[PDB]
Amino acid sequence: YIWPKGNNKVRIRVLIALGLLISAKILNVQVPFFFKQTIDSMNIAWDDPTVALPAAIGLTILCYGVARFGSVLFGELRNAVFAKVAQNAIRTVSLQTFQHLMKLDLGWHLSRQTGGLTRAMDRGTKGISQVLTAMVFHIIPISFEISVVCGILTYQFGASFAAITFSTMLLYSIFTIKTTAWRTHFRRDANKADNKAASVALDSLINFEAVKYFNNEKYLADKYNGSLMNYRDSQIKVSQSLAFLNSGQNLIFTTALTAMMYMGCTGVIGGNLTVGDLVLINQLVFQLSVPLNFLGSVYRDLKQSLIDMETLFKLRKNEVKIKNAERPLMLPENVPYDITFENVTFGYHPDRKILKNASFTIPAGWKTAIVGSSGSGKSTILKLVFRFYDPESGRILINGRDIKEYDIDALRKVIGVVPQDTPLFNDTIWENVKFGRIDATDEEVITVVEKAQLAPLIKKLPQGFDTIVGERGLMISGGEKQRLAIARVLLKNARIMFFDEATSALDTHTEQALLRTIRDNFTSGSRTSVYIAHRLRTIADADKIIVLDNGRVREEGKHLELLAMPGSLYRELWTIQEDLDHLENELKDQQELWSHPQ
Amino acid sequence: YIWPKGNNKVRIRVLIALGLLISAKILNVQVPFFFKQTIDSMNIAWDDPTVALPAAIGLTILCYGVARFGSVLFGELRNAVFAKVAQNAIRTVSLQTFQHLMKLDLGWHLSRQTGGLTRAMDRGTKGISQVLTAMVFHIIPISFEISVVCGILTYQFGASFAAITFSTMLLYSIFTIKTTAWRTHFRRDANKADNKAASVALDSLINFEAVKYFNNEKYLADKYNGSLMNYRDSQIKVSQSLAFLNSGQNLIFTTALTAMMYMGCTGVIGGNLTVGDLVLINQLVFQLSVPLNFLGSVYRDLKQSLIDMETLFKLRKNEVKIKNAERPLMLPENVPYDITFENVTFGYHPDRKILKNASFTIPAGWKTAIVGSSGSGKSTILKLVFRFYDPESGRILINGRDIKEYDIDALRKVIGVVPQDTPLFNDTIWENVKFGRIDATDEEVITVVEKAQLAPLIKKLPQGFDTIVGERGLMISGGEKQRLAIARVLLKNARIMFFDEATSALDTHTEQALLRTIRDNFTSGSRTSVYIAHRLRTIADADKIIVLDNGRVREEGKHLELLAMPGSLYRELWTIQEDLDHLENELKDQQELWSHPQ
Ligand SMILES: N[C@@H](CCC(=O)N[C@@H](CS)C(=O)NCC(=O)O)C(=O)O
Repeated sequence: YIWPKGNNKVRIRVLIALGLLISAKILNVQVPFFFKQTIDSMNIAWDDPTVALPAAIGLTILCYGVARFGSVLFGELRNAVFAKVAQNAIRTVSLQTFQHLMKLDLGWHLSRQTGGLTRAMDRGTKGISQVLTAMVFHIIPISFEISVVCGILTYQFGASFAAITFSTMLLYSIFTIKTTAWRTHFRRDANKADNKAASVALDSLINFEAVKYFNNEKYLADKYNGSLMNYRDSQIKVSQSLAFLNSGQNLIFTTALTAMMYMGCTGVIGGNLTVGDLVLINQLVFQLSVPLNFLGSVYRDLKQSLIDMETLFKLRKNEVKIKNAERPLMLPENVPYDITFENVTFGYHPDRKILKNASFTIPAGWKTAIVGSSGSGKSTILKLVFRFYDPESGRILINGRDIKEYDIDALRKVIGVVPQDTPLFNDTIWENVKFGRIDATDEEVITVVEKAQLAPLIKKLPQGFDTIVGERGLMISGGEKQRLAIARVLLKNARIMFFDEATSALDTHTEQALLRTIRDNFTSGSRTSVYIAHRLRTIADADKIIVLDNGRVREEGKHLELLAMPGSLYRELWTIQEDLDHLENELKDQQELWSHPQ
Repeated sequence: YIWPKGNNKVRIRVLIALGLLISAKILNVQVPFFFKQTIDSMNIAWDDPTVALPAAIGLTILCYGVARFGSVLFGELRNAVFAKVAQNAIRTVSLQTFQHLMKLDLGWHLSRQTGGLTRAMDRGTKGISQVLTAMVFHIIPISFEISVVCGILTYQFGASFAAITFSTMLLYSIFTIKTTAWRTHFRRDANKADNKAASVALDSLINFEAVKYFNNEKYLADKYNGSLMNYRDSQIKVSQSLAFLNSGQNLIFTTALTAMMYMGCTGVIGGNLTVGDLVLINQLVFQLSVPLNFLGSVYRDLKQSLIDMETLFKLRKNEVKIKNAERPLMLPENVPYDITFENVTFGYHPDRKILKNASFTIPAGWKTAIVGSSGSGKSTILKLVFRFYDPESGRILINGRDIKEYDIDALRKVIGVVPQDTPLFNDTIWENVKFGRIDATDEEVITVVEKAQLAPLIKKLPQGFDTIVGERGLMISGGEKQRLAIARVLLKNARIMFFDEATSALDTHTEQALLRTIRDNFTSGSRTSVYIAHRLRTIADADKIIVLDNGRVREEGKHLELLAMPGSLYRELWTIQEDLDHLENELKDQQELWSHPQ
């Protein structure tokens, strides 16, 4: 577990904290001596009431202060150092988890709830500032000080005292915890009712019409008042239990202290103890009560943080499935790449075979389209080319070589993707376009936004390039979004290009515009382009069309040749698809007639 | 004016805490006397060291305990009593806020963001338990004790002491706040960056594919590390400045205390002051340090909670626009209700009129339907009849009386609504059906669930009637929901009945089933039914059809007679509606073909 330190001088700082820790408590126990000695050093003659104060004691009362102040300053300095340790561990862990997170496989990321992960990794770091704080700011200081104090008690007043001091500390613990763990049975009940009343008031605000259309209002009001009164009663039991907790804690010390001052007064009669000795055993034992109040909030905290920190550790336990083998190839530099599928059988889970023994070629320089109705399996080409997944049977070759043997990072570099639904980042657009390639000159970025015909957006946008998009920002049209994606893939300048269903922008008028801006930028310039559509009309000018059916390659040719082929599937698809376009275009037209008055 | 006093004898409870407060600092200040007395009364002979302890002082050390414990015990009790005051005010405010909110008009409820209201009142109560605690648990107790201690000092030790005690108090405050206000610019910066890292890591996990489809990864890891180091470097400055604060605060009391032991020891030379008196001025002035360390978390809270208490109060400021006049009519008793529109002009925002000078009669007992294409203004009939809004020009009468003169509750009680989208409540269905009329017998609720043909749903449902429906529960189909809304209006048994676009259940077979269930329960039984439809096909059996266009009543008659009327608008609407239904029926057929892998 743990092990934030390995080979460095951060442990230098760690010793320093401990020195400042030890040396802050020494200065603390030293304070009451200076109070006792100063008391005794005044229990004398003074029949000349005009004498100045002996410096011999003037010094001793400075000592009091510069030991009182000394104790705190070294405790603060202990803290300020160790934070430079703590904040360092969190920064280092939060990154290595993130970094290892993306080295993880796609199948993994898809099962995992992204929020279950964002919490797990955040609440993972909280559980470190919870557990390193528990030790260094509380337990170790309270361990040393209690050790030292009972030590001195044995030594200077007798184990008679030390016995009851340490005993009281233990009684304090095994009352604080046995009460505190008990008293969560209220907060977990208070914020319960708080939520009950929270939900009643919310329905009553959303469904405002619904309560209006009926009687009620009063029904929901004293339904609220019901939940409100449950919560009042519950919070009342919290404030009350707290009183009991604080009174029980004080009664422990007050008697512990009171009974000792008795014990001290016998030693003043027995002549063994001075009068300062009374102040000493009082103020000595009292100085332990202060930090003892904190270490009662914890216990559960230490329980919850023990696991919440492991769950964050457990993440990096996860194994990487898709890795490049030993002696991995980079390979070809300046040739156009072709793609071939040899008997590829693949799906997610052996129950679902999606690609059933698929074989075909995607030649270099060409525009190849891959079409098929619902269930075809075109839906999984790119993912296999990008080795996101690996095929269960059969293999996939680029330029005669299996891509398994290629360097998995090298491969992915030459492939550009315009995805069906583009992601935006909570950032500037100018930072979203630049996402294509980081080292882009400002000039490159403008041209690419120009080439894509994204200009009208930034002009229409008041805050221009600096406008914030993302879920937490300004939302833009699908068209402007897909336009941005074209922009990105222009910057990346890949050799192989995928357009995975690029134009399911649910507006035909907008699809037209996008398909043109694409036919301008990606025309046969020794880029090998794969188009994956289900609207064949948008890929009719392809150099090769591969049509899949229930996971297997049925036909394979050009548009005009596939259409003319007797008994072709393409013609069935072209026909329904086209009959459909006329229909939903015709239906849109009539919705319009009914859309406005007459 | 949080008004802890009003008209009840809860102000008796209020005094007790204050009493418990007053009698708790007294028990506190006496503790150094009993410690002093015990010191002086032991500074004597004892030349017989076998004597038992004199009771005169055994009592003096008892007095110490039962004053130390008593002081706290009264402070705990002051708090547990006063919670029973605080918690009560929140409840009282939480209800009248809730109650008055529903007296507000639909337009108000529609503009205000509903979560903003839920935050406002949740954050509203925080600012009361914060300002009631700040007063009774801190400011007053520490003001009272400072006075008492400064009283004692001037009285028994001279203004010499009081001068520097009180000065230390001010020096303490007007440093802490002046420091704390400075040091907030770090937590407001740490959690700033923490949110930056938050969004980075989140974006890199949702758009995990995008970062994979591109270069980057490394780009995003050290975009995180930037924020991570922004946060680390920020969090240290939090710990560093905190150390300064606690050190700076400790310096203040340490010199103040030390300097007084000087000033005290000189009064021991002058024979004026005993040695216990050294303990006395120390511990008295020390016992003022304890609660002062908390009272530094405030000042800003006192500001933030002051406005968060004011915005929550600003709510009841809001004017109720739709209110009944003085001496409002209830009226007609056992007659069927009719509805008539006299020159009604209405819109939201006076510039954009929806209903333009509409006049028509909705005769009693009949089934009246109101149809029209978009812009018609049928879209706003119900809202006006329910006095949600009031017409700009013209009036609306039920049985000859302007509905403005009716008791707005009396009016709304006789109108039942089956809305286009029924709302669900987070509760059982049985409680959602019973919502129609609360005082319904359990049997009544059964007959209604039967009549509505809702029975099949509760049988199909796992936990039967007790099943939890709602957003944070189990969602049911539109058809089942509209089936439940029909149920509710049966329990209500209203005299006037509106079916606002009830069956735009985007599933036709389910529409047909519903219309049958409606036509069975609502047959002219001295109930006057108004249907607002846009598929005229569903209201052809009406007794009167009123057709609106661009806000004005164009034609008005029966189904067959309107159809036959030459140049009628109804035949035009009938025609578009007919073709439209025919198209989307054909389009349903064609999508199915492409929907399957054959
Ligand atoms: N001396 C106090 C510090 C009081 C204080 O201002 N604490 C900060 C920590 S930086 C805080 O967040 N207080 C609550 C707030 O101001 O919202 C303590 O350490 O217990």
